Amino acid sequence: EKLYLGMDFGTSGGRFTVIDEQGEIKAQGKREYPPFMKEESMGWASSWKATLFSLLEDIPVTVRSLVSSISLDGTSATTLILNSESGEVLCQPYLYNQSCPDALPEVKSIAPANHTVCSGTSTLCKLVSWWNTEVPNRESAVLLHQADWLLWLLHGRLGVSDYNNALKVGYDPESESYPSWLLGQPYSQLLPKVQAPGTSIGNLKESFTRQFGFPDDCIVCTGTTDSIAAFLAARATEPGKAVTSLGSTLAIKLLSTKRVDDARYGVYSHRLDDKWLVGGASNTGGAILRQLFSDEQLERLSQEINPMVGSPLDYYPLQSSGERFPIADPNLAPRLLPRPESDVEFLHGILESIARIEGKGYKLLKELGATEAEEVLTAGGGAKNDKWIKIRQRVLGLPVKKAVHTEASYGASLLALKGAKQNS
Ligand SMILES: Nc1ncnc2c1ncn2[C@@H]1O[C@H](COP(=O)(O)OP(=O)(O)NP(=O)(O)O)[C@@H](O)[C@H]1O
Repeated sequence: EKLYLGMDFGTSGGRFTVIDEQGEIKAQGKREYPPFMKEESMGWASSWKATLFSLLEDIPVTVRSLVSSISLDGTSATTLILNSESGEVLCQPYLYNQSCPDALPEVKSIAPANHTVCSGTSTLCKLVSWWNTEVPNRESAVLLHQADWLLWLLHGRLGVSDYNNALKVGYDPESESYPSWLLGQPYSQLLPKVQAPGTSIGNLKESFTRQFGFPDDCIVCTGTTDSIAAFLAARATEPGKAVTSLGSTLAIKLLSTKRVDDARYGVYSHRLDDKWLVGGASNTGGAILRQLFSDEQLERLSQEINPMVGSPLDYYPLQSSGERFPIADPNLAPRLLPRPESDVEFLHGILESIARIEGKGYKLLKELGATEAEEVLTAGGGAKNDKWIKIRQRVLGLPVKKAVHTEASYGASLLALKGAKQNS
């Protein structure tokens, strides 16, 4: 009977999924963000709010009447500052890909060497940058991540985040605390309390139950980031399970009983339940494929490939020089020579070489300490190529298949479900 709502506030719009406890989808939908008024100090936040309301209205009323728990994801390190008394957003949000280099020396001066916050786009650089603009009454401010803020609109309890959203401000999900090097600074007073992803915060506000017809006992749960929600959608929860995203770039995520963080390779871990999601990304993948072939050409040429035959071609397919993972070399050259006369042989070589890079990535994660990969699920455009799936199964020497779900909003609905089950 009960249903579970997940929303995904991504880079360009919002999406929602409603599931039952078995993971069957009962409603889903998407909305692009609307414009905001030039003079609106909330900026994009006013648009996100509008989208939230739109998405809620888009859920069928009968479905809304059964929704028992809500969670949502947002973009990583998208940062808002609010007044703690009035709820007022004090400036336009610092977007995920927005950088604050002015604050980076200060951050490097306080953080452990090569900490994940030591990047201009980190939540902590944004916090320090805002702090240092010396807004009157800055000590009465609070920081919220995008996901946190949208959830707070729903439950009305100011200042709660999750293990995943808070990583880029310096939160340590292993000790479940902010570290002393961060707590030692005065802007730490702005930091939100932090819970596990998908845990209950409070009941949905009466304004929403009355306006939209949600049941009175509907709860609102902490969320996560869009990247992690997308991983969660694959419904893989055991150590050794992995998801490869064959998108414009190649990204891999491996579930592990051991935490792995390594600056050389840009490898970073998030907490997931009682485990660690270990991630890395290569510049190889779909972008270079697209540079060489249309989607239709990839289709047709792929049907001429025998995926059980190994290509002799050793490529490192890149559009331009440079790699961080699984090779740390800013000057790593593309290698697409020799190029055979046959476009089928060329493509086979490219797909097989990208599979080698994938394999090398999983090997590197293992050697850095992660639980060894046991099964690889596939997301992204590349997942629709079954020939490539077979090639990758052979080259990786592991079972490979399609992830059944890949939408972040689906993963968020799983967090809503988790929160509800834990709550009862
Ligand atoms: N049949 C195919 N085989 C292999 N690659 C393909 C095929 N069709 C499309 N692609 C690639 O899929 C890529 C798009 O993947 P997609 O995953 O939608 O991109 P993205 O921008 O990274 N978004 P995301 O889904 O989050 O990874 C393009 O670069 C295409 O080259």
